[PDB]
Amino acid sequence: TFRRLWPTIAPFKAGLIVAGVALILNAASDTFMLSLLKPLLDDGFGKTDRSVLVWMPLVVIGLMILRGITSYVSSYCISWVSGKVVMTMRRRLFGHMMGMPVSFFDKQSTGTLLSRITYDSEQVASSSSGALITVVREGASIIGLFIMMFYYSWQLSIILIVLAPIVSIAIRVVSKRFRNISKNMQNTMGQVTTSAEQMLKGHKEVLIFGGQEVETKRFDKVSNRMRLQGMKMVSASSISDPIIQLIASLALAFVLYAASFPSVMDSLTAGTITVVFSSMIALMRPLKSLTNVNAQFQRGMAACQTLFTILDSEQEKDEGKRVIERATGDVEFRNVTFTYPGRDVPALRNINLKIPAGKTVALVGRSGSGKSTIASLITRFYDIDEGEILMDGHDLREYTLASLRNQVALVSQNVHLFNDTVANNIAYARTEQYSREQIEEAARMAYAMDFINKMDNGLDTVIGENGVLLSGGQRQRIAIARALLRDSPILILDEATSALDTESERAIQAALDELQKNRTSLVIAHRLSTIEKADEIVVVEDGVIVERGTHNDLLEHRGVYAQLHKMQF
Amino acid sequence: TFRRLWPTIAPFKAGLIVAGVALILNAASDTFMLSLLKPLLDDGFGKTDRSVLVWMPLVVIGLMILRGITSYVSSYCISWVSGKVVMTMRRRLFGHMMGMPVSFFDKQSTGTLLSRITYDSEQVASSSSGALITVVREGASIIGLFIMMFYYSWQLSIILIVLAPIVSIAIRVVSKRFRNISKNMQNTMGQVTTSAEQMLKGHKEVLIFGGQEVETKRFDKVSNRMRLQGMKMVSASSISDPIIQLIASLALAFVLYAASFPSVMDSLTAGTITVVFSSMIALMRPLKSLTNVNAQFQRGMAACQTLFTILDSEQEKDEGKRVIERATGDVEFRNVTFTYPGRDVPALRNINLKIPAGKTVALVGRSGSGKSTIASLITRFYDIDEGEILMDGHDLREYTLASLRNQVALVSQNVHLFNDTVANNIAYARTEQYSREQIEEAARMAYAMDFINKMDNGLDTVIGENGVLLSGGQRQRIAIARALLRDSPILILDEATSALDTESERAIQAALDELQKNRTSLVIAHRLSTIEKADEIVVVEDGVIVERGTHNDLLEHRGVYAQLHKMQF
Repeated sequence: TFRRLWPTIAPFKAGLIVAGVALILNAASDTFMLSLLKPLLDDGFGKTDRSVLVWMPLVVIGLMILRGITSYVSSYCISWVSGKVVMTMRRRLFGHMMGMPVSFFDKQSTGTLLSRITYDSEQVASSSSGALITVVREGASIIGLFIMMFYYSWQLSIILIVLAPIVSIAIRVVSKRFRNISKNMQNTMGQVTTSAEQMLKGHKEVLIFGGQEVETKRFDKVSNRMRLQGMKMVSASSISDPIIQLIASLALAFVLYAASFPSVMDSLTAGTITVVFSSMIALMRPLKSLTNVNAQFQRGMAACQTLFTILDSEQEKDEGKRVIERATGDVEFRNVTFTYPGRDVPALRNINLKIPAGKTVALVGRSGSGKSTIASLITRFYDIDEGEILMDGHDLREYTLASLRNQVALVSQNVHLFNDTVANNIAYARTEQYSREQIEEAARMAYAMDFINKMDNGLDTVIGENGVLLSGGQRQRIAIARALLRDSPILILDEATSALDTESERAIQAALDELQKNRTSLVIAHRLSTIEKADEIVVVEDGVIVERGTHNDLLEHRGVYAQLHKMQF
Repeated sequence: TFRRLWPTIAPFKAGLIVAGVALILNAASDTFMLSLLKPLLDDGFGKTDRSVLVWMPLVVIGLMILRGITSYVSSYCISWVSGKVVMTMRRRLFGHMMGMPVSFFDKQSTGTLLSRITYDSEQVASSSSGALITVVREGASIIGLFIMMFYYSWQLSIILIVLAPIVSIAIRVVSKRFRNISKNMQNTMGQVTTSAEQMLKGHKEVLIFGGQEVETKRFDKVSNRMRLQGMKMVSASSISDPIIQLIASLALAFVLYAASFPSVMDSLTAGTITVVFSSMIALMRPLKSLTNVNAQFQRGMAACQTLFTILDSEQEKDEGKRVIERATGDVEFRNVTFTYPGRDVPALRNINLKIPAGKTVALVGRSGSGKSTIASLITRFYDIDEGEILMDGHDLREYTLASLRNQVALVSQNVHLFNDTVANNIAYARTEQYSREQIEEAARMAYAMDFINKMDNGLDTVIGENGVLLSGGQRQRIAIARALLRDSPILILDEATSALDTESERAIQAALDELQKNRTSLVIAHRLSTIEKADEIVVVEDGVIVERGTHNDLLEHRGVYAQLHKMQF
């Protein structure tokens, strides 16, 4: 249909001209081999010219080195072009895929994304280069054959060509006329077998009514109506093939007769008949493959219309200019209404919260709807529907995304750990600034240097999966080290519940205390010590704030807090 | 394997001789046709203009008809044999499956009994006769072609059949040597695409940590590693075909070289090289199809062991000689316990019953397990386990089958009506002894003559399936007409279902009443129309009958039957 793919191809066309010059020579080295059938039967055994029988082997090996070399120059130089319009347009998606909104990667697409940069990105050039191999090779074999047919004997070529569609249409009308009769009599047999199906259902009355002789004599007339009709299908179906063969071979009598009696013909001498009759046996194969070209240039371009919807899609909204470097202040909510895309229930309904300068606040609860989403609203993973979150006196939508995202931390158990060294995993996208001394000192400050010591090299060993496959405590404390070294002002402590082994909960808890010793903290938690030591607690139950006060006043008014402490304790 | 099918084929062996004489002549006319290539190319065009060219076209249609009328004689006289060893074998199963017990027919095989007569009995002769028209037609063309090979220049034939297996084994070892490299580099591709898969997981940490340019300068070094390994499969998997073609054409070079010898080139003329070379391309297909003569003979004989177990399973137990003409007496039970075959839980517990002469007994209950079982074992559809049943002073085991089953009369709504006329559906298996006037009078005595008079003929019209498609109300009174006409002394009335229809329930109740002025009648009844007038009432409780009394005593003692009236009402 459309070709917007051709600006990608147009840097690399010097591999396509070589694959269309050294591919025609794969078709003119086959119609130059069939023309050797003329001297072999003419100047060869019939005469006493032995010398034509000695150079003919040397032009048979010599014409399949040329058919074995241009089948390698045209399959490699078309793999360099169909390998660099698969490579270029696969790294164009992955410069736009890491800029698309999280909502697309939420539940809209999970694992079919690899099916757009491994499988649906290969069929755009493994089935659209099958519309240039078939057109050029089997579109120049046919011209060579139609030249070799007309140079040798123009008189017989017209006779043979004219008889070609008549045989096909006669065969087609005969086949239709017999499959109609076959379908009719198959329907008749299907009508007959119903009574034989029914005869086995009366077994509960055949025995008690005393008659098996009636039901074994009345089956002698159903089976005899299933043989005299059952033998007629092969009597009316095996007659069609002799008719087809006789119709086909009546024309081969006319081809021989036309080359017999007129003296306008018989310019043929025993090699000019083998080279024209056996050429077009090898012309039927470059006639069934050329007609299936547009069945392949509609799959190799239907898969390009799929990849043009992943691309040119709406990216992150960057309608902001305000830049914040060090967010020292308060974060508050105002009239914030938000629900998840693709869902109906509202999660956020006019929520008013305030985070003071450096004091921690705990959003505890067992609701499972309201605690996890507010980290997304803060980090602007999901944009707010209606309302405003005032971050240091300004809305987040006024702020640029890169400046806003740098002021936050996401310490959690479920971190994904990259395939790089310690100097790169704790210093992601800051390695050109951060020296290794402050990196290793922050690693000691995270109380996880002991696990780095028990390693292959230590501070420059690979970490991520396909490598060492570390445990969750090392992942949590390396996330602690990352957020400690980056020194973010605002911290969303997830504090995920897991196994707390002796002298493993101690190191994790000490690292947590050292991290939250300073700085503002909105902590989601199920930990009793962080519940009691929090300055102000906030409980959200199904999007409803039951109270906003201290833990002692939340002990005085029960509500849901003590009922939560039933399972906390 | 063990062909016991042969005695059903041996009287029809005269069709397998015509189909083995008129099938050889379909393979000696594909050999007598290629031998025309020698007078056409040598004695035809090369010598003169009109020598052999006017005599050949009257042969190429002469051979065609001698092949179109031996593809109809050998395809009809084998289907007279493969359609008469199916018919003899199909109606031998239906002289054995109509005398074999109900233990086959209760859910062991329900719809698969049709696919042992219709489809499975066809594959014993549609796939065992396809292993004879292959071993004879394409086992006589090969012997035919190997005469043309050796009458026409045997030296070239010897040096060509020497050369063929070397080419075959060289092609095989080359294909293996390249498929090893292909699968190894496919695994090498799999590792790289796993490493490419492991990148899109950390989107939630790509955005927040500020690193997007790292993931666009790391995917560049993954895509090049995924392109230089994607070029190499096309580079290394496209060397196999030129090597195969060059190895193949070196043999043709050797043949054309050895044709230059003065010993070989003595009997090779303008002809005699086309017929030898082009008959081998017509010899690969009969050599190929021959190998599958034992992959089809053991498909059409392995389906002759499926239906031979139907022919070998156990039939009726007829170990008995006692007979009775008309059972005028009692039927009594002796603590008989019986469970259905294929089950462990006893469907019927210990039951003790007494049936008087000319009185009604009722097996009333809503349990649905035990009342119909007693009717089955009484008519001896299933043989009993624990004890004996004395019918007229003798056990049922002592009695023969047709003596006992001619004394019962099953009456229900689920009667199956044969597709033969009503004239004989009221006198089934006894239409000769009874004349038409008795059938007419018994039709009026069953109060069903009025609906017969509404029909197209009356006495001799089609009444079963696929005709007028009768209702269950007509089926009830035609069953009463049947059970009144045969005049059985024991009436197992099942009472059908309670569907009162004005002036249909009246006729049904009148026929049901008039049937039972006389004769011993064990009835099963979920309806109250017979219980209040019953002489003796027994009531089954789950699986055991514990209350065997009168109506007034069963009104005095509640038990179960009183509550059965309570939620019956």
